[PDB]
Amino acid sequence: LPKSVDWRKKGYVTPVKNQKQCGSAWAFSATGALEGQMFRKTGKLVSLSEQNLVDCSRPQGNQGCNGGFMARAFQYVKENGGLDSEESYPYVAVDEICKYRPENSVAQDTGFTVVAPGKEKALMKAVATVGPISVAMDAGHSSFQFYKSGIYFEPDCSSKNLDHGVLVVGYGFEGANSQNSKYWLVKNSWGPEWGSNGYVKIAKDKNNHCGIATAASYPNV
Ligand SMILES: [Cl-]
Ligand SMILES: [Cl-]
Ligand SMILES: [Cl-]
Ligand SMILES: [Cl-]
Ligand code: NA
Repeated sequence: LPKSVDWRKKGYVTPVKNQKQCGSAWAFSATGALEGQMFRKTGKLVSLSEQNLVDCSRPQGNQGCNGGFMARAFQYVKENGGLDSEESYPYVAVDEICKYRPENSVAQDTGFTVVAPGKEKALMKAVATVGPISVAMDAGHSSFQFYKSGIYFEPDCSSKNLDHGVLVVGYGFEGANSQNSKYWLVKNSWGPEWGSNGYVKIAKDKNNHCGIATAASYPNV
């Protein structure tokens, strides 16, 4: 596999978004993975609608602003036949009436692929060969809230009890040796002001730190 990957440098990733006071990170993680796969298929980068997922995917087991899961969002897009653009179905950060319009759909998927749980090497292969990957993580720490630079490593992090969905856009390493001081490049949904332009470097191959490889998946387009 490549020594490093960064799908932002290839046009696969939209500018950083902000979920605000709504527990919809699972929806931003799912739209980020679908934006990359639609870009790989068509060559067009189009921002997708988190609000469409928040308002319409309760039957699949999501709970809008009270939480949800990326696989359930990809299941909804498959059963639904489509997903509207961010432009046509804007984000308001509260649970609202489902206003899905097929004529405004700009994306589709046939289901999703799961990365084997807990396998950082399996996540590395998916990121190198597919594009950005949806992942769950333990983000419940002040050290994450105030992250700004460096490789994030928190002793209090759990690899099994997770509470936040994010998007792995690549991986890399510090220095000249590609085999040490490794990190995952992660896009968050707390706005560009959070973290480093809305991103964080999370320690890689340090025993599945913060659970990044515990529940990873991507849509099949
Ligand atoms: Cl459940
Ligand atoms: Cl999931
Ligand atoms: Cl840094
Ligand atoms: Cl940057
Ligand atoms: Na920084």
